[PDB]
Amino acid sequence: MNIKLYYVHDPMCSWCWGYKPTIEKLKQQLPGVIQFEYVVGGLAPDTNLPMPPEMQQKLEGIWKQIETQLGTKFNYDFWKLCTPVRSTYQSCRAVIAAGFQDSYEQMLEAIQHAYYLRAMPPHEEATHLQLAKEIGLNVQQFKNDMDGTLLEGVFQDQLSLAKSLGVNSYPSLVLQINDAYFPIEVDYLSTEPTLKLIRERIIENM
Amino acid sequence: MNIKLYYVHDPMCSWCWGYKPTIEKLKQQLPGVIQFEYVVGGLAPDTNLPMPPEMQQKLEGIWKQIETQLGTKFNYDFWKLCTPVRSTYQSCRAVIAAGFQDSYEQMLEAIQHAYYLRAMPPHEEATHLQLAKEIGLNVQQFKNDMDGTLLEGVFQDQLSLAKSLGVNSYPSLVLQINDAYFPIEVDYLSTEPTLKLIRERIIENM
Ligand SMILES: [Mg+2]
Repeated sequence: MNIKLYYVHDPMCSWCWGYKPTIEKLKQQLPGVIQFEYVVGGLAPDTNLPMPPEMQQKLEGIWKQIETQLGTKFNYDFWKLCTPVRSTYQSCRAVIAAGFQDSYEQMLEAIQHAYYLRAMPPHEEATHLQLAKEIGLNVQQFKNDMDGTLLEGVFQDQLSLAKSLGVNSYPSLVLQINDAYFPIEVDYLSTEPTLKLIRERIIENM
Repeated sequence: MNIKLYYVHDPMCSWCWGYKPTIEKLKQQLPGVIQFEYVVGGLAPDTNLPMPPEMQQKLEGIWKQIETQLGTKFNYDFWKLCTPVRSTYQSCRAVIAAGFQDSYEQMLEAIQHAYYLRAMPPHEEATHLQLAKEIGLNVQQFKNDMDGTLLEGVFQDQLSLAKSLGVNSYPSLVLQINDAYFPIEVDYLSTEPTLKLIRERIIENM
Protein backbone atom coordinates (compact mmCIF):
# COMPACT_ATOMS: atom_id res chain seq x y z
CA MET A 1 0.00 0.00 0.00
CA ASN A 2 1.08 3.39 -1.19
CA ILE A 3 0.42 6.33 1.10
CA LYS A 4 1.09 10.02 0.49
CA LEU A 5 0.02 13.30 2.17
CA TYR A 6 -0.27 16.20 -0.21
CA TYR A 7 0.18 19.65 1.25
CA VAL A 8 -1.37 22.11 -1.20
CA HIS A 9 -0.17 25.62 -0.55
CA ASP A 10 1.00 28.91 -2.12
CA PRO A 11 4.17 30.84 -0.99
CA MET A 12 1.98 34.01 -1.00
CA CYS A 13 -0.88 32.55 1.02
CA SER A 14 -1.27 34.23 4.45
CA TRP A 15 -2.88 31.34 6.14
CA CYS A 16 -0.11 29.07 4.94
CA TRP A 17 2.44 31.41 6.56
CA GLY A 18 0.25 31.23 9.68
CA TYR A 19 0.28 27.48 9.37
CA LYS A 20 4.09 27.20 8.98
CA PRO A 21 5.18 26.12 12.51
CA THR A 22 2.46 23.41 12.62
CA ILE A 23 2.91 21.96 9.12
CA GLU A 24 6.67 21.74 9.75
CA LYS A 25 6.02 19.86 13.00
CA LEU A 26 3.49 17.64 11.18
CA LYS A 27 5.94 16.73 8.43
CA GLN A 28 8.64 15.89 11.08
CA GLN A 29 6.19 13.72 13.03
CA LEU A 30 4.55 11.87 10.12
CA PRO A 31 5.26 8.11 9.99
CA GLY A 32 8.08 7.21 7.56
CA VAL A 33 5.82 5.11 5.38
CA ILE A 34 3.81 8.25 4.38
CA GLN A 35 5.47 10.36 1.62
CA PHE A 36 4.98 14.09 2.04
CA GLU A 37 4.53 16.06 -1.27
CA TYR A 38 4.27 19.86 -1.60
CA VAL A 39 1.97 21.09 -4.38
CA VAL A 40 1.69 24.76 -5.34
CA GLY A 41 -1.95 25.63 -5.91
CA GLY A 42 -1.36 28.89 -7.82
CA LEU A 43 -3.32 31.50 -5.89
CA ALA A 44 -3.29 34.21 -8.64
CA PRO A 45 -2.25 34.19 -12.40
CA ASP A 46 0.74 36.16 -13.90
CA THR A 47 0.03 39.90 -14.10
CA ASN A 48 1.66 43.36 -13.62
CA LEU A 49 -1.56 45.27 -12.76
CA PRO A 50 -1.22 46.91 -9.29
CA MET A 51 -3.63 45.60 -6.61
CA PRO A 52 -6.59 47.98 -6.29
CA PRO A 53 -6.64 49.75 -2.83
CA GLU A 54 -9.75 47.81 -1.49
CA MET A 55 -8.04 44.54 -2.09
CA GLN A 56 -4.94 45.87 -0.25
CA GLN A 57 -7.02 46.91 2.81
CA LYS A 58 -8.73 43.46 2.83
CA LEU A 59 -5.50 41.46 2.70
CA GLU A 60 -3.93 43.67 5.34
CA GLY A 61 -6.91 43.10 7.63
CA ILE A 62 -6.54 39.32 7.06
CA TRP A 63 -2.88 39.51 8.27
CA LYS A 64 -4.23 41.09 11.41
CA GLN A 65 -6.81 38.24 11.86
CA ILE A 66 -4.03 35.66 11.57
CA GLU A 67 -1.84 37.58 14.00
CA THR A 68 -4.71 37.66 16.59
CA GLN A 69 -5.68 33.96 16.18
CA LEU A 70 -2.23 32.35 15.70
CA GLY A 71 0.26 34.82 17.13
CA THR A 72 1.92 35.00 13.65
CA LYS A 73 4.47 37.85 13.02
CA PHE A 74 3.93 40.39 10.22
CA ASN A 75 5.83 43.51 9.31
CA TYR A 76 2.87 45.73 8.20
CA ASP A 77 5.29 48.06 6.38
CA PHE A 78 4.80 45.88 3.32
CA TRP A 79 1.55 47.83 2.60
CA LYS A 80 3.39 51.17 2.87
CA LEU A 81 6.68 50.33 1.16
CA CYS A 82 5.76 48.12 -1.86
CA THR A 83 3.30 48.26 -4.78
CA PRO A 84 1.33 45.11 -4.07
CA VAL A 85 0.46 42.99 -7.16
CA ARG A 86 -2.14 40.13 -6.96
CA SER A 87 0.07 37.63 -8.69
CA THR A 88 1.57 34.55 -7.14
CA TYR A 89 2.71 32.39 -10.04
CA GLN A 90 6.32 33.70 -10.15
CA SER A 91 6.76 32.99 -6.48
CA CYS A 92 5.47 29.36 -7.11
CA ARG A 93 7.95 28.99 -10.00
CA ALA A 94 10.76 30.26 -7.68
CA VAL A 95 10.11 27.59 -5.04
CA ILE A 96 9.94 24.83 -7.68
CA ALA A 97 13.18 26.10 -9.30
CA ALA A 98 14.87 26.14 -5.92
CA GLY A 99 13.67 22.56 -5.47
CA PHE A 100 15.84 21.57 -8.46
CA GLN A 101 18.84 22.53 -6.34
CA ASP A 102 17.41 20.71 -3.31
CA SER A 103 16.25 23.89 -1.60
CA TYR A 104 12.55 23.89 -1.99
CA GLU A 105 11.92 24.43 1.78
CA GLN A 106 14.70 26.95 2.19
CA MET A 107 13.30 29.07 -0.67
CA LEU A 108 9.69 28.74 0.58
CA GLU A 109 10.73 30.09 3.98
CA ALA A 110 12.87 32.77 2.37
CA ILE A 111 9.90 34.05 0.27
CA GLN A 112 7.51 34.05 3.27
CA HIS A 113 10.05 35.97 5.34
CA ALA A 114 10.61 38.36 2.41
CA TYR A 115 6.92 39.05 2.00
CA TYR A 116 5.69 38.97 5.61
CA LEU A 117 8.73 40.28 7.56
CA ARG A 118 11.11 42.07 5.19
CA ALA A 119 8.63 44.18 3.33
CA MET A 120 10.03 42.94 -0.05
CA PRO A 121 7.76 42.41 -3.11
CA PRO A 122 7.39 38.63 -3.35
CA HIS A 123 6.35 38.73 -7.05
CA GLU A 124 9.48 40.45 -8.31
CA GLU A 125 12.50 38.96 -10.03
CA ALA A 126 14.89 41.19 -8.02
CA THR A 127 13.52 39.58 -4.80
CA HIS A 128 13.81 36.00 -6.12
CA LEU A 129 17.46 36.49 -7.20
CA GLN A 130 18.39 38.21 -3.95
CA LEU A 131 16.80 35.22 -2.04
CA ALA A 132 18.55 32.64 -4.32
CA LYS A 133 21.88 34.17 -3.39
CA GLU A 134 21.10 34.42 0.35
CA ILE A 135 19.99 30.72 0.37
CA GLY A 136 23.24 29.61 -1.31
CA LEU A 137 21.86 28.54 -4.76
CA ASN A 138 23.78 28.67 -8.04
CA VAL A 139 21.99 31.92 -9.01
CA GLN A 140 22.57 31.55 -12.78
CA GLN A 141 21.19 28.00 -12.90
CA PHE A 142 18.21 29.21 -10.82
CA LYS A 143 17.58 32.04 -13.25
CA ASN A 144 17.79 29.73 -16.39
CA ASP A 145 15.60 27.13 -14.63
CA MET A 146 12.86 29.74 -13.91
CA ASP A 147 12.74 30.63 -17.57
CA GLY A 148 12.87 27.09 -19.05
CA THR A 149 10.22 24.86 -20.48
CA LEU A 150 11.15 22.03 -18.03
CA LEU A 151 9.90 24.23 -15.15
CA GLU A 152 6.71 25.39 -16.84
CA GLY A 153 6.03 21.66 -17.40
CA VAL A 154 6.45 20.90 -13.67
CA PHE A 155 4.56 24.01 -12.62
CA GLN A 156 1.61 23.21 -14.90
CA ASP A 157 1.53 19.59 -13.66
CA GLN A 158 1.22 20.87 -10.02
CA LEU A 159 -1.59 23.42 -10.86
CA SER A 160 -3.54 20.53 -12.50
CA LEU A 161 -2.84 18.27 -9.59
CA ALA A 162 -4.13 20.82 -7.04
CA LYS A 163 -7.44 21.12 -9.02
CA SER A 164 -7.51 17.27 -9.44
CA LEU A 165 -7.18 16.77 -5.67
CA GLY A 166 -10.34 18.93 -5.30
CA VAL A 167 -8.49 21.81 -3.60
CA ASN A 168 -9.86 25.37 -3.96
CA SER A 169 -8.30 27.05 -0.93
CA TYR A 170 -4.96 27.02 0.90
CA PRO A 171 -3.62 25.44 3.02
CA SER A 172 -5.15 22.05 2.27
CA LEU A 173 -4.14 18.47 3.07
CA VAL A 174 -5.20 15.46 1.04
CA LEU A 175 -4.20 11.92 1.99
CA GLN A 176 -3.78 9.41 -0.78
CA ILE A 177 -4.03 5.69 -0.09
CA ASN A 178 -3.44 3.67 -3.27
CA ASP A 179 -6.17 4.90 -5.68
CA ALA A 180 -8.34 6.68 -3.07
CA TYR A 181 -8.08 10.34 -1.79
CA PHE A 182 -9.25 11.73 1.56
CA PRO A 183 -9.28 15.46 2.43
CA ILE A 184 -7.70 16.01 5.86
CA GLU A 185 -8.81 18.91 8.01
CA VAL A 186 -6.06 21.53 8.83
CA ASP A 187 -5.58 22.21 12.54
CA TYR A 188 -3.57 25.41 12.73
CA LEU A 189 -2.32 25.07 16.24
CA SER A 190 -1.82 21.35 16.85
CA THR A 191 -0.54 18.32 15.04
CA GLU A 192 -2.25 15.70 17.29
CA PRO A 193 -5.79 15.67 15.81
CA THR A 194 -4.34 15.74 12.27
CA LEU A 195 -2.18 12.65 12.90
CA LYS A 196 -5.20 10.93 14.50
CA LEU A 197 -7.25 11.60 11.38
CA ILE A 198 -4.45 10.21 9.18
CA ARG A 199 -3.89 7.04 11.20
CA GLU A 200 -7.67 6.45 11.36
CA ARG A 201 -8.04 6.71 7.59
CA ILE A 202 -5.14 4.35 6.94
CA ILE A 203 -6.57 1.81 9.33
CA GLU A 204 -10.16 2.03 7.96
CA ASN A 205 -8.65 1.24 4.49
CA MET A 206 -6.78 -1.91 5.35
CA MET B 1 -1.74 -7.91 6.16
CA ASN B 2 -2.32 -10.39 9.07
CA ILE B 3 -2.97 -8.47 12.33
CA LYS B 4 -3.88 -10.10 15.63
CA LEU B 5 -4.20 -8.86 19.19
CA TYR B 6 -3.50 -11.60 21.79
CA TYR B 7 -4.98 -11.17 25.23
CA VAL B 8 -3.15 -13.47 27.61
CA HIS B 9 -5.07 -14.14 30.80
CA ASP B 10 -6.03 -16.67 33.45
CA PRO B 11 -9.66 -17.12 34.70
CA MET B 12 -8.21 -17.04 38.29
CA CYS B 13 -6.02 -13.94 37.89
CA SER B 14 -7.57 -11.10 39.92
CA TRP B 15 -6.06 -8.28 37.84
CA CYS B 16 -7.69 -9.97 34.76
CA TRP B 17 -11.02 -9.62 36.59
CA GLY B 18 -10.16 -6.01 37.48
CA TYR B 19 -9.39 -5.51 33.70
CA LYS B 20 -12.64 -7.12 32.45
CA PRO B 21 -14.83 -4.03 31.63
CA THR B 22 -11.92 -2.28 29.82
CA ILE B 23 -10.70 -5.32 27.86
CA GLU B 24 -14.30 -6.03 26.78
CA LYS B 25 -14.68 -2.40 25.57
CA LEU B 26 -11.30 -2.73 23.82
CA LYS B 27 -12.39 -5.84 22.00
CA GLN B 28 -15.61 -4.05 20.84
CA GLN B 29 -13.72 -0.93 19.63
CA LEU B 30 -10.88 -2.68 17.77
CA PRO B 31 -10.77 -1.85 14.02
CA GLY B 32 -12.21 -4.88 12.06
CA VAL B 33 -8.93 -5.70 10.38
CA ILE B 34 -7.41 -6.75 13.79
CA GLN B 35 -8.37 -10.26 15.01
CA PHE B 36 -8.74 -10.63 18.78
CA GLU B 37 -7.44 -13.87 20.37
CA TYR B 38 -7.79 -15.06 23.99
CA VAL B 39 -4.90 -17.16 25.19
CA VAL B 40 -4.81 -18.88 28.62
CA GLY B 41 -1.41 -18.68 30.24
CA GLY B 42 -1.90 -21.11 33.18
CA LEU B 43 -1.04 -19.29 36.38
CA ALA B 44 -0.57 -22.50 38.46
CA PRO B 45 -0.41 -26.24 37.66
CA ASP B 46 -2.89 -28.75 39.06
CA THR B 47 -2.46 -29.37 42.78
CA ASN B 48 -4.39 -30.00 46.02
CA LEU B 49 -1.88 -28.09 48.29
CA PRO B 50 -4.04 -25.87 50.63
CA MET B 51 -3.12 -22.20 50.26
CA PRO B 52 -1.52 -21.38 53.56
CA PRO B 53 -2.61 -18.33 55.77
CA GLU B 54 0.12 -15.92 54.71
CA MET B 55 -0.71 -16.36 51.01
CA GLN B 56 -4.47 -16.16 51.68
CA GLN B 57 -3.81 -12.84 53.43
CA LYS B 58 -1.52 -11.57 50.68
CA LEU B 59 -4.11 -12.43 47.96
CA GLU B 60 -6.96 -10.87 49.91
CA GLY B 61 -4.85 -7.67 50.27
CA ILE B 62 -4.40 -7.66 46.50
CA TRP B 63 -8.16 -7.89 46.05
CA LYS B 64 -8.43 -4.73 48.27
CA GLN B 65 -5.83 -2.90 46.14
CA ILE B 66 -7.72 -3.78 42.99
CA GLU B 67 -10.96 -2.60 44.51
CA THR B 68 -9.32 0.67 45.64
CA GLN B 69 -7.63 1.39 42.34
CA LEU B 70 -10.27 0.15 39.88
CA GLY B 71 -13.59 0.09 41.76
CA THR B 72 -13.73 -3.69 41.13
CA LYS B 73 -16.37 -5.77 43.03
CA PHE B 74 -15.30 -8.65 45.38
CA ASN B 75 -17.24 -10.73 47.92
CA TYR B 76 -14.55 -11.11 50.65
CA ASP B 77 -16.54 -14.04 52.16
CA PHE B 78 -14.51 -16.27 49.78
CA TRP B 79 -11.76 -16.13 52.40
CA LYS B 80 -14.10 -17.51 55.19
CA LEU B 81 -16.24 -19.94 53.26
CA CYS B 82 -13.75 -21.84 51.04
CA THR B 83 -10.42 -23.77 51.43
CA PRO B 84 -8.41 -21.95 48.79
CA VAL B 85 -5.89 -23.73 46.60
CA ARG B 86 -3.52 -21.97 44.16
CA SER B 87 -4.35 -24.21 41.19
CA THR B 88 -5.68 -22.77 37.96
CA TYR B 89 -4.99 -25.27 35.07
CA GLN B 90 -8.40 -26.85 35.58
CA SER B 91 -10.20 -23.49 35.31
CA CYS B 92 -8.21 -22.82 32.07
CA ARG B 93 -9.43 -26.24 30.76
CA ALA B 94 -12.96 -25.33 31.69
CA VAL B 95 -13.04 -22.10 29.55
CA ILE B 96 -11.46 -23.99 26.59
CA ALA B 97 -14.09 -26.79 26.97
CA ALA B 98 -16.86 -24.11 27.01
CA GLY B 99 -15.24 -22.57 23.84
CA PHE B 100 -15.84 -25.96 22.11
CA GLN B 101 -19.57 -25.15 22.55
CA ASP B 102 -19.15 -21.45 21.58
CA SER B 103 -19.37 -20.24 25.14
CA TYR B 104 -15.80 -19.30 25.97
CA GLU B 105 -16.60 -15.80 27.17
CA GLN B 106 -19.73 -16.91 29.11
CA MET B 107 -17.77 -19.58 31.03
CA LEU B 108 -14.86 -17.16 31.65
CA GLU B 109 -17.31 -14.66 33.20
CA ALA B 110 -19.13 -17.40 35.15
CA ILE B 111 -15.85 -18.49 36.70
CA GLN B 112 -14.83 -14.94 37.60
CA HIS B 113 -18.27 -14.31 39.18
CA ALA B 114 -18.18 -17.64 40.96
CA TYR B 115 -14.77 -16.93 42.48
CA TYR B 116 -14.96 -13.16 43.12
CA LEU B 117 -18.67 -12.75 43.84
CA ARG B 118 -20.24 -16.08 44.78
CA ALA B 119 -17.52 -17.29 47.20
CA MET B 120 -17.29 -20.59 45.21
CA PRO B 121 -14.02 -22.55 44.90
CA PRO B 122 -12.82 -21.89 41.30
CA HIS B 123 -10.47 -24.86 41.06
CA GLU B 124 -13.02 -27.60 42.00
CA GLU B 125 -14.68 -29.84 39.46
CA ALA B 126 -18.08 -29.41 41.18
CA THR B 127 -17.83 -25.67 40.49
CA HIS B 128 -17.04 -26.21 36.84
CA LEU B 129 -19.94 -28.60 36.34
CA GLN B 130 -22.36 -26.24 38.04
CA LEU B 131 -21.29 -23.29 35.85
CA ALA B 132 -21.51 -25.48 32.70
CA LYS B 133 -25.10 -26.32 33.70
CA GLU B 134 -25.95 -22.66 34.62
CA ILE B 135 -24.69 -21.27 31.29
CA GLY B 136 -26.72 -23.85 29.32
CA LEU B 137 -23.85 -26.11 28.02
CA ASN B 138 -24.31 -29.73 27.06
CA VAL B 139 -22.95 -31.03 30.40
CA GLN B 140 -22.18 -34.52 29.27
CA GLN B 141 -20.17 -33.12 26.32
CA PHE B 142 -18.44 -30.57 28.56
CA LYS B 143 -17.22 -33.44 30.82
CA ASN B 144 -16.16 -35.63 27.88
CA ASP B 145 -14.22 -32.62 26.35
CA MET B 146 -12.56 -31.94 29.76
CA ASP B 147 -11.30 -35.44 30.05
CA GLY B 148 -10.18 -35.88 26.48
CA THR B 149 -6.68 -35.90 24.98
CA LEU B 150 -7.96 -33.50 22.30
CA LEU B 151 -8.58 -30.71 24.86
CA GLU B 152 -5.32 -31.52 26.73
CA GLY B 153 -3.50 -30.86 23.38
CA VAL B 154 -5.29 -27.56 22.73
CA PHE B 155 -4.54 -26.52 26.34
CA GLN B 156 -0.80 -27.42 26.18
CA ASP B 157 -0.66 -25.49 22.88
CA GLN B 158 -2.09 -22.37 24.61
CA LEU B 159 0.45 -22.62 27.47
CA SER B 160 3.25 -22.84 24.84
CA LEU B 161 1.76 -19.99 22.72
CA ALA B 162 1.63 -17.69 25.84
CA LYS B 163 5.27 -18.37 26.65
CA SER B 164 6.22 -17.95 22.95
CA LEU B 165 4.60 -14.53 22.98
CA GLY B 166 6.97 -13.57 25.79
CA VAL B 167 4.30 -13.53 28.52
CA ASN B 168 4.92 -14.72 32.21
CA SER B 169 2.20 -12.60 33.97
CA TYR B 170 -1.37 -11.49 33.32
CA PRO B 171 -3.21 -9.60 31.94
CA SER B 172 -0.87 -8.99 28.94
CA LEU B 173 -1.45 -7.90 25.34
CA VAL B 174 0.73 -8.71 22.38
CA LEU B 175 0.11 -7.38 18.91
CA GLN B 176 1.11 -9.59 15.96
CA ILE B 177 1.70 -7.90 12.64
CA ASN B 178 2.64 -10.66 10.13
CA ASP B 179 5.76 -12.28 11.66
CA ALA B 180 6.62 -9.46 14.14
CA TYR B 181 5.21 -9.36 17.81
CA PHE B 182 4.89 -6.22 19.93
CA PRO B 183 3.95 -6.03 23.67
CA ILE B 184 1.19 -3.47 24.21
CA GLU B 185 0.99 -1.93 27.63
CA VAL B 186 -2.23 -2.56 29.56
CA ASP B 187 -4.33 0.50 30.69
CA TYR B 188 -6.83 -0.68 33.25
CA LEU B 189 -9.21 2.31 33.16
CA SER B 190 -9.45 3.18 29.48
CA THR B 191 -9.12 1.86 26.00
CA GLU B 192 -7.99 5.12 24.33
CA PRO B 193 -4.26 5.00 25.12
CA THR B 194 -4.20 1.28 24.13
CA LEU B 195 -5.95 1.78 20.75
CA LYS B 196 -3.48 4.62 20.03
CA LEU B 197 -0.52 2.37 20.85
CA ILE B 198 -2.01 -0.28 18.49
CA ARG B 199 -2.62 2.19 15.63
CA GLU B 200 0.84 3.69 16.02
CA ARG B 201 2.47 0.29 15.83
CA ILE B 202 0.58 -0.86 12.79
CA ILE B 203 1.44 2.36 10.81
CA GLU B 204 5.10 2.08 11.97
CA ASN B 205 5.36 -1.40 10.31
CA MET B 206 4.07 -1.03 6.73
MG1 LIG C 1 -0.33 -19.32 47.29
